[PDB]
Amino acid sequence: EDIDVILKKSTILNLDINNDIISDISGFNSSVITYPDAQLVPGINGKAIHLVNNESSEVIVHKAMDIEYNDMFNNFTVSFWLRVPKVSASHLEQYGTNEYSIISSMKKHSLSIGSGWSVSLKGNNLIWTLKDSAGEVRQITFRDLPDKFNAYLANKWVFITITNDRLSSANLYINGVLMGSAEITGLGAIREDNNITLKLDRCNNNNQYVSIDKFRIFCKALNPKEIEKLYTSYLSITFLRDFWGNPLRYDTEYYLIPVASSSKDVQLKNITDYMYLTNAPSYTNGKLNIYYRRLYNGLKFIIKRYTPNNEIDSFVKSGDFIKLYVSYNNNEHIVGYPKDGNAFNNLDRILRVGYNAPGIPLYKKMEAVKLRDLKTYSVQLKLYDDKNASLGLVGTHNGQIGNDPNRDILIASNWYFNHLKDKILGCDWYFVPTDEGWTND
Ligand SMILES: N[C@@H](Cc1ccc(O)cc1)C(=O)N[C@@H](CCC(=O)O)C(=O)N[C@@H](Cc1c[nH]c2ccccc12)C(=O)O
Repeated sequence: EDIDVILKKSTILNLDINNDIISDISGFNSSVITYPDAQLVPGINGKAIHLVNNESSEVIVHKAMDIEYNDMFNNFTVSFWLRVPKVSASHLEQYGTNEYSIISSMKKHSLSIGSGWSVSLKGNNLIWTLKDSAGEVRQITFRDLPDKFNAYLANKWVFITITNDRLSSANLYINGVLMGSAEITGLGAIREDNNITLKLDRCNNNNQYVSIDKFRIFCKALNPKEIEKLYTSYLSITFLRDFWGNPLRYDTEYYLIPVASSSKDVQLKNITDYMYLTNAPSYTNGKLNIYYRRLYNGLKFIIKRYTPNNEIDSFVKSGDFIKLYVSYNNNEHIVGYPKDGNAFNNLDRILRVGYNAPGIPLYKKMEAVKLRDLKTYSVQLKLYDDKNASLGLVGTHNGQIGNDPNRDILIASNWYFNHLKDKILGCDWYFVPTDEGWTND
């Protein structure tokens, strides 16, 4: 049949946030109970659930009568976006073996045996657990990547999907890709609690927290294709996103990192002058098998709205016109290109920060857009002159300026418009805001 129709018809539970209220929009009307300390924060598409480590921070879904998907060997899929802060070297050492659940249908410490299923975390491992009425259990243990810059449990919003085929295996997907599997054949009937609990259970780290979004459940095992579509259907483009996957915002400091070479930071030659790439330093921990380029080094940029267009939205929308500034010494300096400004072969125009030569027009009208790579939280910036003609997308060009050493200098070029289909490009940028979910060790 039709994939979109299948995804829709197979849904028996779909949590959505509207008017700051959490509820089931699947159509089955399951009751949703939000506790006092269950917080709401920016999400992949609207707001998301944020859970802290105390008993007041939880969300309970009491299943409607008709919603029975874990019947006698009935296939089912659970999906939701997830965001877990990067685990510090210390905490990894201190709480590494502490496995705690965050989502579960298992009623614990009571009359029934270990009920249905659970999603738990243990160090840098994501775990899916299935337990039947007899107490038999099956598990999928996913070990995150060593390089936290590209890891799935390192402060970025990632899409999780776990499919369960009672005649074969349980499969764990992340951003639409298979990351783990486990045969579940031989398992008997699952008799879970009529309650689906979103809460940190048995977590020894008082500072631990997580964010969960679009929690959904299907009454069938979605296939790769259906999962791919589900995943991408959430990638709306109304708003642009920062490095963590949250809505891009105005009047906010962001470090820029070129997607094409995530190893570089941005530096400024001098006020009124040009910008260029630098080698960011890395953190490495052999015994913990964890490493990553450090963040928060290099220039700090701020996005300001070009003009107020009836309504002031704190979020930057794709297509919004803006003015880019860099914060240097408690002062904000406009980024742009002055008329007749030095440029590589008259095509790659070298950007200037705080250029102020009297009598010389300085072009600064930029447009923040999302022109490619919808799965990555990157952004493109387009520069225009006073005649609203395109001076090109922002990127870099290797060369020299006077006696300075060879560098990858920040430029604006229209040349990128003829390669918008490449895997990697050069005009793609990550906007990185300081975040408590990531601190360099
Ligand atoms: N309008 C002309 C001439 C001009 C006079 C004075 C002034 O303050 C700026 C310009 C012009 O465009 N001159 C510029 C070209 C544009 C530009 O460089 O951004 C020019 O010739 N600049 C010199 C000086 C310069 C530029 N980038 C530098 C980086 C390090 C050190 C010196 C730099 C140039 O290099 O071309």
